[PDB]
Amino acid sequence: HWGYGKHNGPEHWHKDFPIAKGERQSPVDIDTHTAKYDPSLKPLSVSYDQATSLRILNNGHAFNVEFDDSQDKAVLKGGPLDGTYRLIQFHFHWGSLDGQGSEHTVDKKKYAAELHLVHWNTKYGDFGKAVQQPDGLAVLGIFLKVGSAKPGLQKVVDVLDSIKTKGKSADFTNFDPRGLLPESLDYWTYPGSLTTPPLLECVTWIVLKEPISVSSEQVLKFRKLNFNGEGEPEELMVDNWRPAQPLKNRQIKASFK
Ligand SMILES: O=C(O)Cc1cccc([N+](=O)[O-])c1
Ligand code: NI
Ligand code: NI
Repeated sequence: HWGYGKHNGPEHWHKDFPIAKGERQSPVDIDTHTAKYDPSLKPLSVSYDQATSLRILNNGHAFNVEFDDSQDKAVLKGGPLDGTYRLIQFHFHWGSLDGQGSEHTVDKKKYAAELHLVHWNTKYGDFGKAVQQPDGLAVLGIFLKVGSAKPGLQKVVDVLDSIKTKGKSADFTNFDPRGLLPESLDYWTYPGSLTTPPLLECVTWIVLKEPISVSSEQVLKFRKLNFNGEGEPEELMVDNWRPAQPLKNRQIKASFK
């Protein structure tokens, strides 16, 4: 019964999941000076025109916006990837304060939040099988800084009062995730893991260099969510980020000079 506290947070997870101390754990600090520009990188293709959002769920640690992943409707390809990766869900990690919240860091800088668009490799047939493979997932990570509002985020923010507590869901159709992307698709990439239990080492991370801007008010609404279930003491859903882990024997590659 894991979480983000003193008693059950990141620093305890290894007792249940020894892979927490593995060779390709996420997130990491991105040392921009040491990331090497890679000309082998094929261009990134984000094809979200046919996306079909279905539902938004408070899963007790975050909220997930879920997609129909039963066809190639929203796919990621190119970049460092071989083959086609289908969007299953997106979620965020965020802080109690604007000065922290991201999982990845950039030259030790923490952003207020980080958006994760999770895709699985269609060669494995479904998500569950894909997470058992070293190349099973591709996660597109986007930093959030506080400034101007992100118009394309407001629909997500406004429904959060309907899923305040763990296990609540709401219909969430017709949401266009294109409205959450920055202008540039320049990126860093490296091999890593999921950042909650079970910490599986199945992710090709693709972290965009350009953050999106959200308003103070938008992020405040994230912080009104609850980790707890209804009828349990209230514990605000904040600081649901794992800190940076050792890079070990990995290289971070840059798609840009
Ligand atoms: O890495 C995370 O944010 C945690 C996590 C946990 C379970 C599934 C996830 N997913 O990527 O579908 C992500
Ligand atoms: Ni548990
Ligand atoms: Ni995540």
